[PDB]
Amino acid sequence: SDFDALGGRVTTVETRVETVNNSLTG
Amino acid sequence: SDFDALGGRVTTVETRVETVNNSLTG
Repeated sequence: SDFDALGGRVTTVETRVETVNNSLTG
Repeated sequence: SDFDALGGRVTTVETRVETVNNSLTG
């Protein structure tokens, strides 16, 4: 249906979590 | 359908990651 953008946004937040984690642990 | 609750959980996580980033970087 239209939850394809929802699936994209989940991947976005998945990448963002790792980005924040590695930035702050650095 | 019944994934709008999933659409709310993804948004609350998408703002939770930002609040975690801001709280820890502070």
